[PDB]
Amino acid sequence: MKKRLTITLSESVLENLEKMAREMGLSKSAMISVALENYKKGQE
Amino acid sequence: MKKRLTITLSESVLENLEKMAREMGLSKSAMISVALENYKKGQ
Amino acid sequence: MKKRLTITLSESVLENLEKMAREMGLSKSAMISVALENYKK
Amino acid sequence: KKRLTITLSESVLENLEKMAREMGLSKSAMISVALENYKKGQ
Amino acid sequence: KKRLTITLSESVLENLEKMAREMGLSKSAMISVALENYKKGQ
Amino acid sequence: MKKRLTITLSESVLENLEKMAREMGLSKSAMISVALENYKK
Amino acid sequence: MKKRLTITLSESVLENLEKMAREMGLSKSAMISVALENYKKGQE
Amino acid sequence: MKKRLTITLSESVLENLEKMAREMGLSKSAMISVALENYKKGQ
Amino acid sequence: MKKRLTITLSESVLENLEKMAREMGLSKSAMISVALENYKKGQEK
Amino acid sequence: MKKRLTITLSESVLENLEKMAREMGLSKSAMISVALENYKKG
Amino acid sequence: MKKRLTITLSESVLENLEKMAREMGLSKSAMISVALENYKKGQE
Amino acid sequence: KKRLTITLSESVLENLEKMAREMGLSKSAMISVALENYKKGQEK
Amino acid sequence: MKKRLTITLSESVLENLEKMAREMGLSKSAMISVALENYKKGQ
Amino acid sequence: MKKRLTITLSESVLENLEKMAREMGLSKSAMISVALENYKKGQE
Amino acid sequence: MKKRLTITLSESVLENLEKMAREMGLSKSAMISVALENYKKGQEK
Amino acid sequence: MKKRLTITLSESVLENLEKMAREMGLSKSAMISVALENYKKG
Amino acid sequence: MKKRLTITLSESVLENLEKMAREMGLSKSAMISVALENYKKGQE
Amino acid sequence: KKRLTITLSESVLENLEKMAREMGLSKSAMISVALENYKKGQEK
Amino acid sequence: MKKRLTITLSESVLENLEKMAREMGLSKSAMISVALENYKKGQ
Amino acid sequence: MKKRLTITLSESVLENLEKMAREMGLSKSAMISVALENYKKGQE
DNA sequence: AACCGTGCACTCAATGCAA
DNA sequence: AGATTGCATTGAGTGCACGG
DNA sequence: TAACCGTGCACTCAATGCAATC
DNA sequence: AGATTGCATTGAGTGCACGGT
DNA sequence: AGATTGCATTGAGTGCACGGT
DNA sequence: AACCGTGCACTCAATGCAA
DNA sequence: AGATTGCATTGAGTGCACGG
DNA sequence: TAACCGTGCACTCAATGCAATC
DNA sequence: AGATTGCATTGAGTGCACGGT
DNA sequence: AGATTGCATTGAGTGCACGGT
Repeated sequence: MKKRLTITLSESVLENLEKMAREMGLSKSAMISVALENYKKGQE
Repeated sequence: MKKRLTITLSESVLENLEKMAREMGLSKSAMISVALENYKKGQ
Repeated sequence: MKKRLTITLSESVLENLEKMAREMGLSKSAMISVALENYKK
Repeated sequence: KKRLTITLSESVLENLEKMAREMGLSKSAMISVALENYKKGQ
Repeated sequence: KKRLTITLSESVLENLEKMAREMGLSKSAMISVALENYKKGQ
Repeated sequence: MKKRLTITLSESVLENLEKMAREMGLSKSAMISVALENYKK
Repeated sequence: MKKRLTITLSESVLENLEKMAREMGLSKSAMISVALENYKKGQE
Repeated sequence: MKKRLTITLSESVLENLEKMAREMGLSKSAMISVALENYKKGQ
Repeated sequence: MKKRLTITLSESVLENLEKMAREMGLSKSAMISVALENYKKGQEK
Repeated sequence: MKKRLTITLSESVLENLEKMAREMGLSKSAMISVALENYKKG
Repeated sequence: MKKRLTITLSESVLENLEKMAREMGLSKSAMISVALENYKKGQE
Repeated sequence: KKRLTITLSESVLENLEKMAREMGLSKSAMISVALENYKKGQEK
Repeated sequence: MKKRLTITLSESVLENLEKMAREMGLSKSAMISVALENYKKGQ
Repeated sequence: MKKRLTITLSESVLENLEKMAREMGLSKSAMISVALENYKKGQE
Repeated sequence: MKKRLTITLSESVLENLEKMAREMGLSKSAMISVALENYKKGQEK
Repeated sequence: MKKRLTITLSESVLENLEKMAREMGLSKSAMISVALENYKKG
Repeated sequence: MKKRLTITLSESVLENLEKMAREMGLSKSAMISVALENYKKGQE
Repeated sequence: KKRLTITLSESVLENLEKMAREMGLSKSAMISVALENYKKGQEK
Repeated sequence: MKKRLTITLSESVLENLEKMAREMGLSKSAMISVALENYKKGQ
Repeated sequence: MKKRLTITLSESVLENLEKMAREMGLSKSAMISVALENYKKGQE
């Protein structure tokens, strides 16, 4: 299914994330997943 | 700062993350951070 | 541009909503948006 | 009957009013429907 | 918004209120839905 | 016993209704009844 | 599909039909179809 | 009285009617009338 | 076409006929036809 | 009393009547009277 | 199985027969059977 | 003393023979009897 | 066997017999057979 | 002067006649007259 | 485990490093790791 | 000036670094400086 | 393909070489190639 | 007059030979030249 | 061929040569080859 | 008393030397002194 | 097409007569 | 002294099967 | 025999097809 | 869109009464 | 017998109940 | 694991000398 | 009266390949 | 040579797993 | 139902400075 | 920047806009 994990981010990055999530209407977890997916997509 | 937080991900994503991080010699957190900054640049 | 609007839902639905959104890591607005788009079949 | 205010992309919104109008439903109803219905898909 | 009054067997009626209640819809809405939906079956 | 009730429908729907009933040789009440029963799937 | 036809009934029968239809929420045509179907069903 | 009126039926029903009437040596109208009275008796 | 024939009935019968047909909204001929079908079918197979 | 009347029957029923009458040894009029009486009690 | 036979009757009886048959809408043969049958039921 | 021919159900016939034999009468007589009796019954 | 035998009767009776026999369309012999069987049945 | 007549009967009937005659102490002729008288009186 | 090593950098470089890492919210080591991967991959296949 | 600093690298990257350095005939520190500079302009 | 060769340098030059290599973080071999290459670009 | 051995890209090597041949110098000399020039360039 | 030949120079010049050659780590011969090629290139 | 020295050059270089010497009307020795002088003055 | 009306034929029932 | 029977006559009781 | 039955003369109204309007 | 009805046709439903059997 | 509506209330959506067909 | 440092070996470049 | 050359000496310029 | 590099001693804080509450 | 966070662990990220080449 | 709500209106369903997180 799906699991959980704990991380650490620079206040700046957290801030920005918090920002991006809020604006895209996503949870922090979501946003991250999206970024991840998108990041990888653009890697191969 | 250096803030902490906990997230929830799809095994798939998680595993891929695990993979990407391992490959680039980065921690999960770092890999996330890159992705993020990266994502933001290029939106 | 992004328009705002006020609506009313049965406590029942609201909750559901609240729940679905929570699970899919979506905001209530997003959740609705999604359901809407999806719903057009 | 709980109230709440949301935000939608004009595109979505218009589509909504459209759908609602066609099915002769209020926007709130239309939503309630879509929501309950989505509950049955993915 | 046209108005009209109808007649239903208690069984049907109750079922209705039920359905409406569950889907958080007015009876009129519930009906509108069923009607539009039926339009898509037989 | 047979209960009565008053409702409101968009001119659009009403007409449709009126039409469907007419075609199936049903009264507006019957038509609804039908759609209702049927609709519970 | 379905066709049309013209008939003649005794005022009494018409009356009653009109009555039965009204009460069952059917058109005269419907009612008749029902009666027919039902009648036949109970014939074989 | 002896009132007239026009109805609409499904080819199937119609044809069956045609059949039932023909069999019982009755006109469509009559066959209808029977059916009706019959139906009413037994509801 | 439609075959015709003439018969005789006890007033009693006749009257009943008149009545039965009247009630079911059928002609005497029809009424007779039904009765007959009905009769046979009830002594059918 | 005992009156007379003229009717019309479809060849099919007529013949059938003819048969029936002949088999039970009755007149067509009698045959019909029977049928009618019987029908009545049916 | 239906069988046949020839008999003799006194004009009077024959006549009466013809008469009763006529009135009751029966064949002479039928009339006789009725009579016979009814006669039989006679006892017991 | 007129003659005539009739048709009867084997059953009927059968019983006729029976009755006749029993009463020591001819079938013709037997019948006559039946008829006469039948008739007598339809009076005051 | 249809045995035969001869008897004697009161003119009165004979006549009556002739009468009844003629009325019921039976031979004197049969008329008699009838009466006899008849008389017997009632013991 | 008290008329004679010759007849024919079924052995059975005859038989029974002689029976009833013997038992009643009546001649065959008498027995018959009785029965006839009796038969008649009834009928009336 | 995680291998360690020490290096030397022109203040210029160093500073930029400090900056780049700071901005992307990564450690100097990470920053370096990325740069390297990035570098190679861009001179990859 | 020109300062020093201690870092940590995953065997995989390290070895890779080692290779790269050797191939281009540079020191690991140089190799890294290059990579960094390059990265910057990327 | 990478090839090898042995050369001779004046202590002075050798030293300087060693020095420039050191400062620029290059191998002597690399340093030389740079030099060579750069030297070449020299004309035109 | 110290000696030492190096490694060069065939390309580099190749051009070295070329330049040397052209300038009538040994590869060692050639290089010396290059180095010295390289250096001179990194001054005031 | 690495042809050989003998020349005569100003003590002054010779010394300078010795100098430059020693500075650039080249043989007098090579030093000379350099200068020559060099002089030529500028026509 | 105006020093002598013996050297070696690549046929090509020599060749060109004789060339330039001939054209400039200078002895090989002279030509060389010129080039050297020239080379130096430049460098400075 | 399924019964009925009747003439051709035959044998026994239905009675008158008398030793 | 009616009743049993053989001798004699012909009408009753039915089959059969062609026409209606 | 006298009483039913079979039909041809005679007439209305039922039994339906059509189709412009609602 | 089925349902109402007037226009139009002819066959169904019976009365009646001379011949027939 | 249900359907159609104007009066009326409160959270378009329904209850009520006098006329209609 | 891919370059570098050097001793064993060889031939020609790099010069001094002088007829 | 520098310059061409043969005669002589040994350090420059490189290969090769075992150890680091 | 003199200048870099490789590491072991030493310490903080990042990088995550857990899980009672919201 | 994921998201917040305090409790708890240890490995990641660097400073520093003696030997080495 | 969006979300949460009390004020306000009219045909529960929405618009508005001052505070919150």
